[PDB]
Amino acid sequence: RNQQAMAANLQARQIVLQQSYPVIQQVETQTFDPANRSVFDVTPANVGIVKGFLVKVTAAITNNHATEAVALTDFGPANLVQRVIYYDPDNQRHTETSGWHLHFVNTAKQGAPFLSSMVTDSPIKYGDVMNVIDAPATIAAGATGELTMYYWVPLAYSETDLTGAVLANVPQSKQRLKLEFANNNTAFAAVGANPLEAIYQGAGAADCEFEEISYTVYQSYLDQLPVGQYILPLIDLSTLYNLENSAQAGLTPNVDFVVQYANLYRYLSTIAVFDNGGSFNAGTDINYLSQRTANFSDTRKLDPKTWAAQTRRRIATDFPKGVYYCDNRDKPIYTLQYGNVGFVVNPKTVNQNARLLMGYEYFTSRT
Amino acid sequence: AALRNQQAMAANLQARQIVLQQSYPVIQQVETQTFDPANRSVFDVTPANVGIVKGFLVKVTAAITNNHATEAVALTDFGPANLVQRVIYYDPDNQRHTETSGWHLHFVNTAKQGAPFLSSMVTDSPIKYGDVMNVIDAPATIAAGATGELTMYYWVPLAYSETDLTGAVLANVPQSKQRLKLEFANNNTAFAAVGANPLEAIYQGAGAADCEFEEISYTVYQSYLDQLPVGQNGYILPLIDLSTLYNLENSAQAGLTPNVDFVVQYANLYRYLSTIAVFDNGGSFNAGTDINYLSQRTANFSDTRKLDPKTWAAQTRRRIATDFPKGVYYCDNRDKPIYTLQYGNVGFVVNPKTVNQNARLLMGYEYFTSRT
Amino acid sequence: LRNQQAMAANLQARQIVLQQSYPVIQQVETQTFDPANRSVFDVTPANVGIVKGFLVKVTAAITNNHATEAVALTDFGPANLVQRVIYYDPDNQRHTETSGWHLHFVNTAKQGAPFLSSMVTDSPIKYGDVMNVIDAPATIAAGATGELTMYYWVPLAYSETDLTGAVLANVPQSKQRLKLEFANNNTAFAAVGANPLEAIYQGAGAADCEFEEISYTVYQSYLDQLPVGQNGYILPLIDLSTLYNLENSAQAGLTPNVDFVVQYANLYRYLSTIAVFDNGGSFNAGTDINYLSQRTANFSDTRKLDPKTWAAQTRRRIATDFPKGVYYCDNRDKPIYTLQYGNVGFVVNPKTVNQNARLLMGYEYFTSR
Repeated sequence: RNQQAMAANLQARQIVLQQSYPVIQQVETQTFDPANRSVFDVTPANVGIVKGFLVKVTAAITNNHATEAVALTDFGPANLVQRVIYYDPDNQRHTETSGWHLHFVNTAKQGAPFLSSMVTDSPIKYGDVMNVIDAPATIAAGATGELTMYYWVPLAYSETDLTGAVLANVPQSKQRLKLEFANNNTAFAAVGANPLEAIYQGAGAADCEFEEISYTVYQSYLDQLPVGQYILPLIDLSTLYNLENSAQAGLTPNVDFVVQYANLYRYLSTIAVFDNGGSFNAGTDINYLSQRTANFSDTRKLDPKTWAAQTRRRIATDFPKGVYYCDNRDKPIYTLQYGNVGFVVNPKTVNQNARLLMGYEYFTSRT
Repeated sequence: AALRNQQAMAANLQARQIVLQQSYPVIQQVETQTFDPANRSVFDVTPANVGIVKGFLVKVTAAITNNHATEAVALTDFGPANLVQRVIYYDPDNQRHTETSGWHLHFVNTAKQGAPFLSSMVTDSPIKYGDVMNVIDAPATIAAGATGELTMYYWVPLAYSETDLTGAVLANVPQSKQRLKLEFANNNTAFAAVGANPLEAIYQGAGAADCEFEEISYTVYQSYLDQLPVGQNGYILPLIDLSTLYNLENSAQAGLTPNVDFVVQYANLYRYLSTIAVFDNGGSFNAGTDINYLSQRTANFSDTRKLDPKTWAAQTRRRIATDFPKGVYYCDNRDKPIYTLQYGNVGFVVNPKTVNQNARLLMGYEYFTSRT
Repeated sequence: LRNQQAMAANLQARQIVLQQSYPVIQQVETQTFDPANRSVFDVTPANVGIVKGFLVKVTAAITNNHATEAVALTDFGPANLVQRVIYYDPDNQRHTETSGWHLHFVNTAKQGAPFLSSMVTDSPIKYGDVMNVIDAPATIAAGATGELTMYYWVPLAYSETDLTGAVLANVPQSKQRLKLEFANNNTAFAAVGANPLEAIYQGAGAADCEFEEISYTVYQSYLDQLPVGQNGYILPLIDLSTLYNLENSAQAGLTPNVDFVVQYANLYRYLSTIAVFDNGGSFNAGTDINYLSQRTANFSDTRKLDPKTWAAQTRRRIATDFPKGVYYCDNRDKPIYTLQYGNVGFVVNPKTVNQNARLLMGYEYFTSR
């Protein structure tokens, strides 16, 4: 009955991918000073099957301190967008997460730092030519820096898997893409302050100001949808593919800190950021990390370097200090199919105000 | 009866499979030569007529001396990719396949590899991997009185890939030779004076007038399939594969005006897999700053990807893991080739922000087409 | 064609197993020791489900107790922390038996990039070498102590999705044996002028370098909750009865400008070949070689190429070059099988041959038990 439903969906998906034509087009641009406004509600266009949004973000920042500079934080330009929230034409919320978490998922799905330029020995002048994602390492006292950042906000899982896409052929009922940008308070961290959400940190932080930020949203969708008597993958279009994040506190030295997957959700990936009191360490404050089921079954209890080794196989490098990734794409964590599962971190040292920022990528049935 | 087609397709696929399973791949040298570009620079190579030919790997080396008393020269953006100026291939029936510039062929080699062709990636590995063998290499500058050594490789494709033989050539034994023509760089194309257009040059600088090749040398390796499988009906072969042309060609168009859409029409018949547009802004090559946007559209005013230069570059970063050189723009249509007939006329669009004198768009295309 | 049945069946059982079992990676052993006391260890894997391989983590602290002279990493560096590996399955059949450097080069070939490396990019976001997964200081100055980390994957199964070579460790009696021979104070340090092939550091202070200590941790990767069907467990019988092994050998007798041929044996389906030209302790970037090739019985070469062009094919495989004097050959799609087409040999025609020259060969292959 469902075995048949599954097959029909996949076939409709296949026909839709074969007959419709992919389009990516600008839906809105705005230039502004976050000192004036930092939250914008973009109204996507209602056209065919929407797969996602590519959001271009640029900014000019000035360090007016008399003598001190500021330097990029570990997340840097990824913190230009503080949060993103999307609602479909039914006002059903899909993704709702931080710019840094969205960016880390973009990297994970690309298999390499998102839209980066790889360095090679080629004498031909390939390289960072176009500065697609870019930000100066430091901004000296009295200097102005230019930054460029891109985020892909997904609806559909991928280019070929339309699970999570949105049918937006629904006139009168619009979608909504909420972008909440960085501002002078969030973007600059004083020495000693927590740099988690900031773009720059340093002794010149107090006198740093955005001169402006601008964004351009491009909506990617499928046009010329195939018609029989309309071919649509009904499971695909009624599943939500979402990203979300949360914070957890309560870490104690040498004790297993467990974060339950309160599932029914099919978790494709998990990111755990160990914000150790504003301190971000390269695994030295952790004994091990693991994923486990009640049955004390640790399917992957690993020391930090070996955990990182698994990630190097996924994105060809390490995520920034204190950021840990876990891929469960092929076999998504689904609790009422494996029984309560949890993500575990056993800290070796815990600073005051220590916490785990959890980011999840998952599928779930709509309505 | 459009079944005849889907029938022929299935048989072509079937045979391609059998041919790939049964035959055995060989790569062998067909010719090597060292010469002085002052004496000659155009060569016609006669490949061996054996089995099904997939392509040619062309190794080129050169020694260049900057004889200037005081000034240096530095690599242009294309650099060693300009060691071969033009490449043209003719099959045993004398039908032309690829006919393009060395730089265009190279950018396509890169596009198809998914990274700068034959480059050595840099990593944190303590083990001594790296640029050990200098496969594609050229000194960044050649000082006054110094001699630099360069190495460049080009893959001239007949077959689309190692597993897709569309475009491959049966070097039967028509007693009709194939021909691979190579027009190399020479002392008049390789060196650009300051202020001169660097497009086709290898080095540019104040010492350019006194630069010369000591020698250029090339080696052509032919890649083919041997031991072709025979059945009852005789030799089993994907006749659609073998009767299709997979070619690269380039062209030039002028007439750009600031803020006006400059449209290059795609021709009919051809199924365009990729498009490269080089904005030679009168000898100036800029990192997108002289362009408003680029697009692909249908006369039906429908742009399927009208994008600002940075967002266009972002798409390319997804394909080759980096940016192509300044002023070089890439467009991948591999999954759904541009085909005017299944879509109506289509054109590649560039709306320039600034246009210098003698501005032009150099177009490079990868496409499939029927022998008839 | 009654074999198409068996194969068709094997492939189906493979998919069911992959689809139904759940992957586990777990520590089976950890140990710290002083190479001065012992350097050979026999690890005993857990006998659970289908075993795919072992991830071996190795850390070491090396002290250069020399008065004034430093030492610098050799081309292989930390890849020589493990000198050799040998694996015996529950039926006492050996699988891999090779050098640590050969195993490491195969790990790289299979990943398609230097194994567990961190690629450098222009990203402003701080990705990079954050965790030093495989790491070793370029030099250890007189009086200093350096910390190294190395990882090796010992394969049983060919890949995550191809279980050819995997081991059913339900077979209880007879434990499996994972034997590891580590570097020690005699193999890790080469004096200037000495052959650096097996060493980790080479230099004027080598004679006074020593291991402060070495430590290792073996993680076993396997499939659990095997699917049970009508007539019992659903298993890919062809996969589980095929051996996927890496092995090394050495050959000498090279003469300038003469083809040196190393014959491939029959029965084995060789997936890859690695040839290291240890030219009397000197390792050159192709300049001591005229060409390399793979040749058939009587016919000619199917790959006679100059060293740079040979290196070009490798660049398409691992996105970079292997260290000096190390040559790779991928035959994964059409394995070399002498039964398929007469004896085949690997050929190296050397340009210059030093005293004590030799080719150190490394092979990856499939064979039935």
